[PDB]
Amino acid sequence: GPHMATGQDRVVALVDMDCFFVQVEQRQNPHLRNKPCAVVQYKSWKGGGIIAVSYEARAFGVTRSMWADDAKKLCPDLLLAQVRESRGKANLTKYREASVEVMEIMSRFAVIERASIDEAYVDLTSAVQERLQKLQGQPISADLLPSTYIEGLPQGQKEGMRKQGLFQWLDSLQIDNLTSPDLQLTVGAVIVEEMRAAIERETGFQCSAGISHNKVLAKLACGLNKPNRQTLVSHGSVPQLFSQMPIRKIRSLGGKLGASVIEILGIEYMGELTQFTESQLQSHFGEKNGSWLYAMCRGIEHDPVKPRQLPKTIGCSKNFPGKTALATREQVQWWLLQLAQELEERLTKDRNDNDRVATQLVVSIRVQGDKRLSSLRRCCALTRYDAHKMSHDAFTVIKNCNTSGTEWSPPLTMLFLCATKFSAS
DNA sequence: ATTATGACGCT
Ligand SMILES: [Mn+2]
Ligand SMILES: [Mn+2]
Repeated sequence: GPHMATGQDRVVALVDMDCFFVQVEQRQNPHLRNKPCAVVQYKSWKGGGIIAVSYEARAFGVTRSMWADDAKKLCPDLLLAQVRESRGKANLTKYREASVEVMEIMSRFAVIERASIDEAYVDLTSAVQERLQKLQGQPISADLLPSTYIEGLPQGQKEGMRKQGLFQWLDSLQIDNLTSPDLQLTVGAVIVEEMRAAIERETGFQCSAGISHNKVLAKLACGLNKPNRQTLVSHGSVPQLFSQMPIRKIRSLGGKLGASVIEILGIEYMGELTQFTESQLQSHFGEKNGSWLYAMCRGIEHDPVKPRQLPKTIGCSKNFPGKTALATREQVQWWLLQLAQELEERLTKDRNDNDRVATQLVVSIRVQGDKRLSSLRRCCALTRYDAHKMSHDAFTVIKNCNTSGTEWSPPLTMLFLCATKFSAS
């Protein structure tokens, strides 16, 4: 009872830009704003592959990983913006720079963990304590939370429901106890409203956010009310929320492990996990996953918000699917040089912006007909930022997968070059 | 033939 810690020590938010690549292109091209539109890579094969979809387009059924020509069959008015192409490949530079704008704003409020190009986690515990002291017992007004949903409320028109739920939550709030977890989440959400307002002011970009006591719940909350809304998931709301949450919806259970949880244990929803002892879960899924599942199904996760705004690796990848697979020495050399040239550009920019050099070069390839996504992965030294040297070294390091007797066999369906092992410069 | 990345765990 008194000693069963409930993992309410922290306030953690997950901020995620709504259809990020689409918004970047819509800021740049006003003709796309408030339209069904999507961002694509390439244009020859089936119109190109969609990697980002506006909410207007989603309402027609357009999804990521779908061909533009098929999307156009669901949504004939769909507008398309194309990723930049450089040295024969997709170049995501515009979005990395837009991402950095956003990250730098978020960093003004608290320490952030860049979790992907369009989303970051925030540790708000210190910010909330400071702010709670600043109120000096003053109660929290609904006006401070204009886009916040309280998950699980109301109990017992869309905006009408939102406001009822918020009213229930705020009426039930104990503003004098500077140590109540629910008060702390609430103040955290006020700060997140401010962060999202500053992001929109200063970039034009809208985002959603989740506010809870840990990373997994913050992330799950962020998705409950998209777009341009934020959702507070309290400790108390976990039992009902999880009672019908499919296991696959939780971060890291979306794949094979989640499928084996479902199959082995004979269950469907996160909440069912509570009925198993910790040892039972560790037995089925190993000691780490077992402890983690035993606490997660109760709303408790201890993974910290890492103070890391910048990517830990810088990578360059191109698939050569179908009949485009690389089959000669000349071909493999030229594409390794194109990849190495983009990598050199990004690395030099990184060294100047962020005072660090990479020291290790990772070369990965896929060969045709190989089941694996990485047919091979080998590392060598990365000593100077020179594309000719990096491409030569990647060759040097992969060339003994050629089984020919100036040809290349098995032909390569993927090249990948990744700079890693960063050291302060 | 949806692709381009990137974190992290296992061994
Ligand atoms: Mn997003
Ligand atoms: Mn998405």
